[PDB]
Amino acid sequence: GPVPSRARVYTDVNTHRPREYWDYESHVVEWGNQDDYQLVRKLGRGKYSEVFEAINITNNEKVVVKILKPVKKKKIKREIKILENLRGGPNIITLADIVKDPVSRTPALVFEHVNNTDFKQLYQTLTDYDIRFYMYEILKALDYCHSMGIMHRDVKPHNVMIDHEHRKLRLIDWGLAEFYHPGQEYNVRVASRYFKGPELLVDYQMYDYSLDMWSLGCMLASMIFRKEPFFHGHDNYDQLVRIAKVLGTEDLYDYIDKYNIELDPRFNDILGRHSRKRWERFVHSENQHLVSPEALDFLDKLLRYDHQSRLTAREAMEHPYFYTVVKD
Ligand SMILES: COc1ccc(/C=C2\S/C(=N\c3cccc(C)c3)NC2=O)cc1O
Repeated sequence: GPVPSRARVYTDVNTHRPREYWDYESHVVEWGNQDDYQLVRKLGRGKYSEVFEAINITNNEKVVVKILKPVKKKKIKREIKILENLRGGPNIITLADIVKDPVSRTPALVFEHVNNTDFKQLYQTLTDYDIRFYMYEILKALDYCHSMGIMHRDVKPHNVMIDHEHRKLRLIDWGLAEFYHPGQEYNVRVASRYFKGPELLVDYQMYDYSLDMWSLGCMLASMIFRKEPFFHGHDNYDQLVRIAKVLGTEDLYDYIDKYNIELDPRFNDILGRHSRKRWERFVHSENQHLVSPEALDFLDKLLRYDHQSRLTAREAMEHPYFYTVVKD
């Protein structure tokens, strides 16, 4: 069978927390007053929820309300418990309230509001300095949640809310997040296709916080090279082929051989043989102002097949790429 794996950091955080910290199935939800919140505008819909701009009429402040679609009670409790555990942490979206929606007959999560700009428009304008700054802000959120025993598992541009006017960033959508427990096997049907780590694509279930670092590297690659998404697969099999055309097939085989993993035999006709590429190949006259030797080395250290070889969030914050970012 497969060789087991452990996180190289924050391995035992949940073991030594009180059980109530991670035992979300036992969590008792504290409900607020549903009439405190008046819906104003629908912002989006998905398979799991609908999201609205709203007003909190006890302070006349904007909030965001996520009205959950019917899903299993443990997954609702998991997201609620994670949001409560992380509340107040650096750049973590604040859960302000939880109320029972009378129409949906489901919980509605009330969040602080971010006056954000759309990433499809924001990424057109961010400077080299902007990208370094906001990457550092994301890392603060990821090191925090990892240090608190939680992996996000859905890092992608859509889940990073940026108020560019105030240089404010929030990591949102903790609905796929999980508590890390050493030796636990997790569902690989997490993250969006373009941000799925190799561990998910080869069906290796004993993964950890380092999944979020692959996803972050995918975001970084798309920003500095001006190609969004960077690894643009047509499905989950082609996604791994796209990765292998950049990182090469020999190191993919080294990865699965290390963990005594077999590829799906359907890769026999589609994977091919590919050398590992040098990152300079993706530099051109229209992105070179976003690229530096520091950026390429940082990217190279995030995008590793072996989840055990990727930079941790704290290690990433030590990288020379961030030396030019003004510290607070
Ligand atoms: C505009 O400011 C905000 C925008 C979103 C959030 C929090 C969210 S939105 C989410 N999930 C979805 C995202 C897109 C579509 C759908 C249906 C659900 N999960 C969260 O925590 C908080 C904000 O302040």
